[PDB]
Amino acid sequence: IDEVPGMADETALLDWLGTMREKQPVWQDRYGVWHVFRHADVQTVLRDTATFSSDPTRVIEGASPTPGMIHEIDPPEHRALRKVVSSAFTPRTISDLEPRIRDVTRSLLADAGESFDLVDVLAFPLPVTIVAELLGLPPMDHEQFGDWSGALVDIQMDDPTDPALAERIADVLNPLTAYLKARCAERRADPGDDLISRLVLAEVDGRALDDEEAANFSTALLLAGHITTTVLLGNIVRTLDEHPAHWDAAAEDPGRIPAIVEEVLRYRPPFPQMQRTTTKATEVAGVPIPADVMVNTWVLSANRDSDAHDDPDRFDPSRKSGGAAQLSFGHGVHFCLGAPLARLENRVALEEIIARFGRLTVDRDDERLRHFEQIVLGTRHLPVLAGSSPRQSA
Ligand code: HEM
Ligand SMILES: Clc1ccccc1C(c1ccccc1)(c1ccccc1)n1ccnc1
Ligand SMILES: Clc1ccccc1C(c1ccccc1)(c1ccccc1)n1ccnc1
Repeated sequence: IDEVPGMADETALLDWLGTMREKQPVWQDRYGVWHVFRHADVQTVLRDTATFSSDPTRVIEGASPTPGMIHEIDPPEHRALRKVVSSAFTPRTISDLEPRIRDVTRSLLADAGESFDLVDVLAFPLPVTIVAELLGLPPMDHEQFGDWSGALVDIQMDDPTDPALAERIADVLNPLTAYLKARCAERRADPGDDLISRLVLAEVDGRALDDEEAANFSTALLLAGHITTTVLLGNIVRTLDEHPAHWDAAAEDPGRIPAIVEEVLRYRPPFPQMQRTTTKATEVAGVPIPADVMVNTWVLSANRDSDAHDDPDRFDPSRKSGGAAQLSFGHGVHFCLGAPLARLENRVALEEIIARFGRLTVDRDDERLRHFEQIVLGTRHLPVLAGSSPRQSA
């Protein structure tokens, strides 16, 4: 009746979510937030944007959406802005990144010894380097860019109800946003082919982005790639380490890797929950929910729901997977804009791990392994051990 268990103890959280799907699939917590646990009900909510709005500022007095952020806005404005941003951040822009992601990955892994932190070595520097280059930032600016991004990632280790959270976020986000806004002005003066240049030049149905909107979107790209590569890649290695036969399977046929990625997403989604606000009195699975309250859709619970997935707690890459049905990227019109980049970056990273090492295991003699306590499902670091590498003279 009391409290939502924390992210850190994954077993207890998963156990609790099980009991809820079973006994209270639509639950109202002590703060008046409504949780939704079943795959079918989560889908219902995510599809009905008219009832379940993505704007959480509407019920907070003088707060308004962040300009250039598509995840806080509803149709029809949502469609119009995602059109503008996509015309810049295009499918071909992402896919063209493969050789460089591979190059950076291969270089970063070649200097890692045999015992190292997978996050410090790879999962943290790779996405920052890639986004920075995508954005067109001078190499000399990259370190500070990653410093700002890292500081924001570190904050997510902290309690979200800590009343200083908002202020701490502001002290890093402000200079980061200032920086990007100044780069947008620069590309406006002299546009090239980098993403910031495409952002300031983009226009769809007469809608163009100002430097504020362009910089905010660029900020979301940085933080999205950084946090998610850190979390998903760690989850990939942790999960494979629990089912180590797949390492050999993927070594013999690297074409098996995209399915592994999808199954790790299902099994250990970087974001276990998403939020909506009701716009009117409504119902989920016969349970009445009043107007103007927050609803939490538990992607984690839905992904483990036996009505949606056979033997839902079995790690099994052989499942049908892929595409728009990957609930870990959400569902419907807000389906992750970065899904192609996520899928690409983590596939290349896993290809390269296997290429050099054959496998990694989570280091047992090291608990630098601190789980994110809220928002994210995974760890800030992942101490690993390579049993084999090209460095062995045997
Ligand atoms: C494994 C990696 C990732 C996961 C698990 C993930 C997850 C998600 C989820 C669940 C949503 C939907 C939020 C909602 O419905 O309210 C979303 C939206 C979004 N994601 Fe990702 N994401 C990942 C990687 C990325 C990357 C690399 C980018 C870089 C652009 C990105 C950018 C975005 C953007 C801009 C939105 C808002 C889309 C919209 O509102 O139309 N994500 N993401
Ligand atoms: Cl964490 C989060 C969740 C949902 C929306 C925005 C953010 C965000 C943030 C803050 C700290 C660490 C990582 C991300 C954020 C998301 C994307 C880009 C920048 C910041 N944020 C919190 C307050 N304003 C913006
Ligand atoms: Cl970029 C970010 C940082 C920290 C937490 C969440 C996100 C973000 C998101 C927003 C709502 C629900 C789940 C995740 C996000 C926040 C603000 C703007 C864009 C994306 N995200 C990271 C990757 N894809 C989406």
